Amino acid sequence: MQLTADQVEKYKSDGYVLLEGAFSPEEVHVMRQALKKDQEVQGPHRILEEDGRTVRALYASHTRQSVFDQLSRSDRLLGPATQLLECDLYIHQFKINTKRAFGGDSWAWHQDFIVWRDTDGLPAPRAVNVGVFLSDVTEFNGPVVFLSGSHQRGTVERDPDDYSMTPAELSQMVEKHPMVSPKAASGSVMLFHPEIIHGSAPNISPFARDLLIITYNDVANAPKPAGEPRPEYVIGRDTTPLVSRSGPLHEAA
Amino acid sequence: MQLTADQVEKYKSDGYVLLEGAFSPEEVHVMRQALKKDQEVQGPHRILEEDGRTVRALYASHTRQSVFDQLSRSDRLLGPATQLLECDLYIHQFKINTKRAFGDSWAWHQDFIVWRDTDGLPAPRAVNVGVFLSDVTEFNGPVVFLSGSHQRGTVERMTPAELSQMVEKHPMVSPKAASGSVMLFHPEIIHGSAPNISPFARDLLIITYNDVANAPKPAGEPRPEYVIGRDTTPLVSRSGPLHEAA
Repeated sequence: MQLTADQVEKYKSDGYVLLEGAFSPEEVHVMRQALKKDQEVQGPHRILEEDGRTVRALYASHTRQSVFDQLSRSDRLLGPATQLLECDLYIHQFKINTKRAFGGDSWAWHQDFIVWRDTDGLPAPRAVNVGVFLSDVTEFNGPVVFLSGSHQRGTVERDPDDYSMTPAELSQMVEKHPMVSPKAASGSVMLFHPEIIHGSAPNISPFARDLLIITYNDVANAPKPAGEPRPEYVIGRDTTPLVSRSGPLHEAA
Repeated sequence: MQLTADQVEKYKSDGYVLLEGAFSPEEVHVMRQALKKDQEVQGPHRILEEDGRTVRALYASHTRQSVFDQLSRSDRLLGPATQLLECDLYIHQFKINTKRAFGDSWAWHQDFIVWRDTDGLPAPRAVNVGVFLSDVTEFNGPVVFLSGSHQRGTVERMTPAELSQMVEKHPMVSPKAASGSVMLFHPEIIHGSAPNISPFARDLLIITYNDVANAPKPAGEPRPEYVIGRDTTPLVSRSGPLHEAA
């Protein structure tokens, strides 16, 4: 499973690329049932919404649900990831982000790499983020907004909650890096660069939007933290190369 | 300037219709210069943001800036409006709403019930005409309609649960188009405004045209004339481009 030449060049130039229809509706169903089951596990890997009534983020479902292990090693994701990075890979981070219905606007613009570098000791942006749409993503249910091409800016040379950017910063960025929101049916995949600027739009719809993000990292690019590292469910520690898996996802207890 | 057969049907079934490029870039420019001039006029018709820094809304700019008079009577707006209502028309309300950059809102509402029960508007024999003074994109806070929700009419004198039920039958749709575009929408349609997550303000002009025979009959103290029109004299339609005019 490979990106076309144009898809590679789109990833390189714009910082993201959308692969619609990567996983079938049957596969989406299997993953959604596994997500519902995993949301019942109580732990600090599960971030509840402010009102505590729903799950906002879930870390490391692939360690608890076999379907998500299957996904994480699927040819359809690791093929494109290996194509881009040309090395053995392991899972730096696995998370499922839920944007609740009627969720309101939050200032969430950020860049992944600078946090991983300065908080977690990630040396270099030799990684790729891979999103899997567990919901249809539309203009109304809180799509990810990229600043197109903004990964070309690199990252400044130089606790996690201290990082942020100002409206004035965002304004300057949009000048050369316009807002773009990939929209597609559940089962679609998008790959995006660790140094791209992104945020999610508010979900004004009555339905939650579930977005799975796997970050694959070069086994030679393992974090070298200076202090106590964050939990393994946030930042992977096992750099054993992933074994790729061929075939459909299937229900697995 | 007539709506096509499909555009009439669209308006009836879905409650809104978009006419892209109705006014040209040069006409948008003249309108935008008039907007900036009117935004400096102090008065109760000018609604500023809570920080007093910028203007959030302007009422009745057509009474102060000649190009907005020209706009308000353009045959490109009155042709469609007269075609839909088949009567003489006057201006019920003229408003410019500016959605500041980086500004949720939860603005789901229907105009007619407000005008009926606040102002004594008898019937929904009016049409709302939006004119895009800025581009309208998915990011700068477009109006979001619940398609077809005007078919519900209006109860005799909303919540998330109600909105969730509504969207099943009346899906969200947001007209998006370049500045100068026009959209007409039904007084009974449910609409809101998505948040503006962009760095630029979005300026949307709404003219409500009303049947001269449907003038408000308020039982209470009428709202001021710059909010709710009182002069029911039929509008004279104006042909031709907009032009700068002191």
